Amino acid sequence: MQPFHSPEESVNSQFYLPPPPGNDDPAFRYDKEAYFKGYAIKGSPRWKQAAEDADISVENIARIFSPVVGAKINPKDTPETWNMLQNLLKMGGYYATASAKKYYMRTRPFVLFNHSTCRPEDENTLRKDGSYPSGHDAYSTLLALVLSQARPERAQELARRGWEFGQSRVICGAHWQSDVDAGRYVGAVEFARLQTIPAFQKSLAKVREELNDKNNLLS
Amino acid sequence: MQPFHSPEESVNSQFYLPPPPGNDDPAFRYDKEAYFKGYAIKGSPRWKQAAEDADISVENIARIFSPVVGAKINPKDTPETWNMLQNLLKMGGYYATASAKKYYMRTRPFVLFNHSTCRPEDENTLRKDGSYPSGHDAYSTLLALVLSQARPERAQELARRGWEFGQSRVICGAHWQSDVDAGRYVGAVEFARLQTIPAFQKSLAKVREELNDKNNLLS
Repeated sequence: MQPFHSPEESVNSQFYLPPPPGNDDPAFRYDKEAYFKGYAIKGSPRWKQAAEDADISVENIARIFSPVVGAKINPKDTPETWNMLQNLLKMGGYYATASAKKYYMRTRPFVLFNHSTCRPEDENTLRKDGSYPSGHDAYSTLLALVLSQARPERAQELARRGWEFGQSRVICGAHWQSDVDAGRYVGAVEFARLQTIPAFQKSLAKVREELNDKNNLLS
Repeated sequence: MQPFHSPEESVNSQFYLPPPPGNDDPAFRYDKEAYFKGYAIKGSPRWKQAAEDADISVENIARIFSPVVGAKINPKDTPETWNMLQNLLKMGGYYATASAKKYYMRTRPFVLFNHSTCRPEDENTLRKDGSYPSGHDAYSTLLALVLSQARPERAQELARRGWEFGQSRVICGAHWQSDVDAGRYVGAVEFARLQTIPAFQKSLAKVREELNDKNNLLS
């Protein structure tokens, strides 16, 4: 599997995004209220939901989205969809966010307040990485849009799932609300950039075939 | 020109959007703070810029986006681009937001605080219409993405301009910050849905020609 494009062929997120809020901004006051709101329900089911949502491995991504698109997603039955899930992680999670991330190097909520997140295993990786904008949310957003393109029949369920991911990220404590909001817009910009890349069109054509194949449909 | 699709073929926004922030919500406290901050600069340059962004007439939209996409947009030199701008106002401004707007009928900020907006000539219409999600922002986002598909080398400028429109809407006082965020996402969801419609693809192919035509280029 070969990347749809290079880091330099992402749209420069540092150019189009506004800077992140300072501790004096009303948007930061919202950021921290939303953080403590999420932290207040530690241990609960919704919190456990958020730990499940928070894993960005392709296996987890597949298990979450499969019931949503209404088709099997696994390396055997849907090999191209499986590659597409991973290709879009690199494109949307890393390439699309990278220059704004590195520019601002925004400090994560859990580090600032000395708490643990809903997913302690990932914490040390996340410390080294600028919060803003959220690459996780750029990724889950791009994913929802591509899958909506391949399976328009399930667009409304895909868009709902795409929104809910953001609520999970805020609850898990590794992103601020404002990271999530900027991440969503980044995911749409990358989605638009992918439409003009022939390799992406070629792979989407096969994904559409896999997910609409009667043999792959659920239930 | 004829509509890319029917009202039924937009994704049901009532299904995938959350309810708007209510009386006690932190997001709502943020909505008010961002409203106050915007009215407090009544009369400034920024307020005059916002007044100009607020006009969604095709003539004004074309004037704004022209320098940004780097080509002339007018009925004579770019007839399909002209139709495309009108089609997307219907698709994105109206069809894509309709079920959520009707369902919630959210009161606008200027009404809740007994004020004027930055564009009083439009206040009569806007009064009739629910705030959430923002159709003006769904539209201006859809437009920015679609033009990015046509001239991908101007994608960073178009992405920036698309963000700035949102900031103008919050300042003008006809929409809450949370309407604007929800409208951006709606515009992306409609953008994905349009990718699946042949009439849109045919029309985009002509737009791409018009806008990269040497006779129409511009700086």
